[PDB]
Amino acid sequence: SSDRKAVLITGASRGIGRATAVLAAERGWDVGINYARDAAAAELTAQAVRDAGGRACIVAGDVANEADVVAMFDTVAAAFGRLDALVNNAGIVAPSMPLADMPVDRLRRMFDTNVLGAYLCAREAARRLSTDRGGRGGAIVNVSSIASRLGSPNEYVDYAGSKGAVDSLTIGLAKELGPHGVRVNAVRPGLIETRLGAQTPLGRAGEAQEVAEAIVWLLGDTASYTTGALLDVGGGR
Amino acid sequence: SSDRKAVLITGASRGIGRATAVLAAERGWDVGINYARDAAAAELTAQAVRDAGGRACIVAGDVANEADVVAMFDTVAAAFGRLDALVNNAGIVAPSMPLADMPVDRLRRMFDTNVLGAYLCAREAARRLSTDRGGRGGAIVNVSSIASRLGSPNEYVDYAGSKGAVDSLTIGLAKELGPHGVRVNAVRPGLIETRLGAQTPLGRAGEAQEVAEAIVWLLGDTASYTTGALLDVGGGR
Amino acid sequence: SSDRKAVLITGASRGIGRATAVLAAERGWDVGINYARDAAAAELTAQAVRDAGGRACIVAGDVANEADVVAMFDTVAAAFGRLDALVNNAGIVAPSMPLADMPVDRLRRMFDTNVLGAYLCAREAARRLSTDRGGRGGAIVNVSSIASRLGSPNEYVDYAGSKGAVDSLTIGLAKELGPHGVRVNAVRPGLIETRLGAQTPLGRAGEAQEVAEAIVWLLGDTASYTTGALLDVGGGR
Amino acid sequence: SSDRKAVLITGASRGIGRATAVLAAERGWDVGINYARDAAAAELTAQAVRDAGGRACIVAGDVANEADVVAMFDTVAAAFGRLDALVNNAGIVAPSMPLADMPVDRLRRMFDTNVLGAYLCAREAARRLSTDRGGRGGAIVNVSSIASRLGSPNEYVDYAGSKGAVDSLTIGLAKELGPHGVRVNAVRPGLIETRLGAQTPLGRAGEAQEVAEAIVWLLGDTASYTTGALLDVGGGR
Repeated sequence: SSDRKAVLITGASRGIGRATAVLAAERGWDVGINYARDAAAAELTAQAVRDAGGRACIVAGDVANEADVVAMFDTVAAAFGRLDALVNNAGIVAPSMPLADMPVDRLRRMFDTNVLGAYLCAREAARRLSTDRGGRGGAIVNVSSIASRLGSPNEYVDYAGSKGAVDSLTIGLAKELGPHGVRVNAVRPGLIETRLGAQTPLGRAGEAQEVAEAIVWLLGDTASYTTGALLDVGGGR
Repeated sequence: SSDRKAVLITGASRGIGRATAVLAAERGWDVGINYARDAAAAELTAQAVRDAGGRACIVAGDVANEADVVAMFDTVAAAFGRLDALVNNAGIVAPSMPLADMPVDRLRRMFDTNVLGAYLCAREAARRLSTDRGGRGGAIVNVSSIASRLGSPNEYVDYAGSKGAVDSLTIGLAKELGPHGVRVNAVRPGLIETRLGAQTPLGRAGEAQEVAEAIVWLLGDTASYTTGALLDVGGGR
Repeated sequence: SSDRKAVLITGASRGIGRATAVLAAERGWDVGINYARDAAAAELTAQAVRDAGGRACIVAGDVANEADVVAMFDTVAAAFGRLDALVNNAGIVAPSMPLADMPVDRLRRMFDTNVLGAYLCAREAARRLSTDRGGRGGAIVNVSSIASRLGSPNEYVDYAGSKGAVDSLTIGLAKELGPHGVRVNAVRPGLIETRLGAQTPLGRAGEAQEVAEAIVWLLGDTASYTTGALLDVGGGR
Repeated sequence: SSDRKAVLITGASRGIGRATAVLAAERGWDVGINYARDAAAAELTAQAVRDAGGRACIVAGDVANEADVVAMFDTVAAAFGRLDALVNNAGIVAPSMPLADMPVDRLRRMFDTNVLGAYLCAREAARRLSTDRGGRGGAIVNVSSIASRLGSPNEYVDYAGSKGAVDSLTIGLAKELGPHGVRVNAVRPGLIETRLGAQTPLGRAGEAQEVAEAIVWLLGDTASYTTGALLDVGGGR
């Protein structure tokens, strides 16, 4: 017996993912903490979840790999006996450069992680949360970026495109899953601390917590008529 | 002495405005309740604010009239000894028709209320909340509509344009006021109860409360890196 | 007898309006040249239309004034015996400043010209071009601005809002008038010559002619499935 | 010796690609016609190019395969002795269904073709057209879809995302390549003939030619200040 809802967060070992995990716990959720390689960081996130009063379940996996994604969801469901939500947050680290200089391996990693991975995880949430497929309803939040509308020229135009895909996914899947009890929204963070931040209207980089607040709001019941939204959290940029 | 912040809400006698007033009170705010003509409804909103634990100040005025707007803000400041926020919500009621059939008096009322009025109130908030003009910082939320992106053809294409102006105001003023301690966001409600609602992905019209939740979130401190956002609350449409 | 189509252009005495008039003439149109005060400049535009092979009809009027707008359209129809199109281009000149400093008279002029005026002219085109109201079909192009998405903070946030209204008008009216043989699109020019221009990706301000090209394309038959579009002409900004 | 510019069009064997090839030829271009499998259809497009007065070069290749993309560009350059433009148009055919039912192989094909392929081809155009990398400048047009903003729920939400990526690519790459003499734009076609078309404001599906007109305009010199644009060609939807 537990009246806490369960959220699976991808890329939850650091940054926005970690803050979201901890905040969701403070707000009454149990949390599946997915990570790719940094298991020690994931365990620190889990301890922070537990300290905040939540159950935590750590789960390794490549979001681009179908078998890993099915196992991730299966694992969280095993642990908590339920699944109520997904936060799509996994990303990659890549160097700043123009498209012309980017090698194909980097492009593939960017799209496989940010596009295919977000689709596979959203697909699994669709299968498991939709009321027409046996689920109890729920919410998905996709983490996008202001890069989707700004383009990250000379830096990460591939990342920019990947988040454009996430924005479009959000709009379409919200429509698709609305009749089946599942809301789908996105946050579009700007510059978030881990000197451009200083050039934004609020005059600073954002804190991961500040993005987490937006995520956890969109996951909760007070957001009940909010689906298909794209919520910029970028300091006015 | 009061640690409650003060928000002036325009068109607060009914609907989204009323729900926002009541919810803001439940969440620790005192509320200036502006109305155009329906004083009895405004007084009912005030009683609901007071019942929720807030101070309420009722204030009549045409948002399109500069003298009324200055008096509205002056009045709330008198009552509470402070101003922390504005919700731009005042609107008009107009019949459904194509642009070709709309009389000029209706067009003028639509734009004077939804465009000029929103600008005059935002201007006053800018004068009074900005840290560079003696204020303590704060937040503005503009109530827009999904009509800004859908166009309300054969119904209210003038209303649609007015909310397009509000979306653009939001973006620009967020940038303009960010360095001066003031966040500016908008909610874009869809169909909100006072049979199209049934054709939205969530399969129903929204409740005013559901929009109020989004407004009050954007007004509060957990939205601290969120400015310039346009937050759809339209059930997936 | 004339196989040339007729376009009424508002604010056609200078800049984008003038270039559009001249280019439309080069491309086979006759042109109504509306102006507010600068009759000498309008006459120079007319001579350029005539030199390019078109008939020209000069017509004074405030687009914000219903009687002037009805007379403008009546006049062009008298001159050419037909009306096929409208370019909504009239604007105002205003100084750069934050909203907080703008006087109410400036705000009113901005909105009356850019919002009410665009609606009254679009309304008249709707009445006269729509096939269900006796017209032969046609096209409307609204001149908006990239300011609608950028916000012109600390400069012209009122102008920004006005063009946000124009973008929304475009979307809605396109839907509304599609079944009645009338396409409606907008161009969103960036910095256009009459040192920010130097900071755009193409590294310069645009020429009025360059915007005129986009306008005249959207007016012509090769744009036959293009309606509701918002066409940025801003050098990548 | 030839004063005709050269454009490489991906997926040029049928539909929008074919119409663009033929129209570009009518308007003074030589054309590289890329195809994946349907060589007979590509040859028919080539004959239509030649009949219109252009040189044609047919070139097989998977846009998702780096070696094929480099060979495609190398081949066109060999044939014509120059490269001036790219139209990114290659796509896949997939059945209509909700995301939950889509198999992973279909998702991969969609993204590899519409996202990775568009990036690899755009990357090659960046390498070859940019003035800072030895090229003579030029233009890229990406073929997107109104699906990027509508989401294609219950049909092709993966395709929708892929075109969201293309829209973001367009914005970013326009900024990135503006200083190096290359414009980058997108067309977003709606329903285009190869009963939803009947429900659009213009009351019909569009013709491939109608999209080709928009593409060829964006490729030409009269579009000289137009870059980063997203040009809807969807009948008002």
